[PDB]
Amino acid sequence: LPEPPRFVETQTVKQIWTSMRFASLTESIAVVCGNPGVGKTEAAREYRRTNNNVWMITITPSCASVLECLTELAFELGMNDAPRRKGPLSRALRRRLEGTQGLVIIDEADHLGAEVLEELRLLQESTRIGLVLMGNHRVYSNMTTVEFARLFSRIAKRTAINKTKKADVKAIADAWQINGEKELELLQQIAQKPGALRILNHSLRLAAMTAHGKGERVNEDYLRQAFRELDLDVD
Amino acid sequence: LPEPPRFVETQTVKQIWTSMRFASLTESIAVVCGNPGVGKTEAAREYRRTNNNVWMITITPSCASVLECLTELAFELGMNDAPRRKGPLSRALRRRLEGTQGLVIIDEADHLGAEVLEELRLLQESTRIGLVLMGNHRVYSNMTTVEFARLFSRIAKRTAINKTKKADVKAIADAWQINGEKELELLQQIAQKPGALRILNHSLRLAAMTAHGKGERVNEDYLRQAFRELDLDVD
Ligand SMILES: Nc1ncnc2c1ncn2[C@@H]1O[C@H](COP(=O)(O)OP(=O)(O)O)[C@@H](O)[C@H]1O
Ligand SMILES: Nc1ncnc2c1ncn2[C@@H]1O[C@H](COP(=O)(O)OP(=O)(O)O)[C@@H](O)[C@H]1O
Repeated sequence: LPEPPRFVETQTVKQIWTSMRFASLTESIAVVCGNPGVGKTEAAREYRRTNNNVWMITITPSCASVLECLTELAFELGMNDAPRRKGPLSRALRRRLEGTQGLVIIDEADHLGAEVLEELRLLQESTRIGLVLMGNHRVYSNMTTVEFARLFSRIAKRTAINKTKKADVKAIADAWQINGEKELELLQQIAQKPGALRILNHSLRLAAMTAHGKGERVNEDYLRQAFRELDLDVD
Repeated sequence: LPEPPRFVETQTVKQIWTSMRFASLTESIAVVCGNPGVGKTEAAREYRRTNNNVWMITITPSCASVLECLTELAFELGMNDAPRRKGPLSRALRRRLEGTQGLVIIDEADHLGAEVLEELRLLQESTRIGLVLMGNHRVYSNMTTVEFARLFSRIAKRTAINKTKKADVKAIADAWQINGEKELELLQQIAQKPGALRILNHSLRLAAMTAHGKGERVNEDYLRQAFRELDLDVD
């Protein structure tokens, strides 16, 4: 019956915003390597939503080249007049973004070739801007160890988040107006299982839509009815 | 009138034989980087002349590839039936030289590409043998720094010889039967100028052929007559 919150600031969100603003204002490269289902994509989306001079793209294996990634960057910077070449595209990206004190955000940096990430680091080094990587722990694990070693000298900042926190899901429950202590422990048990923010928000929206359709309050019984579903331990 | 010595053991020769036998019996890679005119080529030739299970090739820019270098190696190992391919040539070189406890000697390793020296180090690592490099100081200076870094872990031994020694030219003068103290100082002055063994042996053979043609002994005057030639300080 109250509003379902689309987002809440957490301890992990306040950490990743600190590292984000650090990589931007420092104008240096930071890696966010950690297991997904923790919210780094939506946190970076929230940062780009709240703050200007911030740019965030995604990288697919269908867009794993240098040219496709720079085309994504040209679409993100607001330039539909991107040349199909690699050279003058790169120099136009260098022209547009110089002096902006901007921030480039890279999601799924584990799908990168060495030439692609090398062109991105030489780009940001020739632009005096900040670069932020996302993905699993393989993003850092592809570097330990000699081809990204100068990049390992440029990579100074990383905040690695494997699993969530107690105050993390506590602030989430505060956003969703949850005060049951057994409910708190059950949400922590949800946070124990992987895909934590995903499975958590699934269970929360199931319980919320159930409590609105039945006209009631989300209780621990609606949490068991939601979390008992989704077939997580089914092989 | 006595015999002109083709070779003498020196302190530098005893050092480079120690490093040579070390790289061979250790079955690991050693670098000899230093300015030429010091005798490393003739010392390695002397080592191969005195000792069995020892192989020494040269590398030209006309033979700077992997295939040409392995063809040189196949000629050096006594196999005229070398295939023109790169694969079965390399495996035949691996077959012939395994269990031999041999020594490969490389002259002018400064002309090497990374693929060539990488194939040589993977060869010797797949053969359990010793590899010895020669050349100027650029041989080590091409590594400081990430592509030969694992090779920098395999390169443990190096003896760098820039200039000669006092006992060096003293033993040379003892081979050439020289007992003048001013003659000793003048030979040291020859050793000060670069191309030391080359210019030294040039001056020695000029003085020796002069003393045989005039029927006399090599004196300090024949040393001035030889060393005053060769036009070293002429631009
Ligand atoms: N503050 C928040 N409150 C609730 N859910 C969040 C919050 N931030 C992120 N999420 C959740 O994170 C999920 C996506 O992030 P995630 O899959 O962890 O990204 P990545 O796959 O890059 O690690 C979304 O389903 C979203 O519900
Ligand atoms: N023991 C020795 N006595 C006299 N001369 C020597 C001796 N060893 C080497 N040399 C001289 O070294 C010269 C060639 O070696 P060098 O040019 O220094 O090889 P590199 O060019 O590989 O450094 C020859 O001219 C030879 O006269």
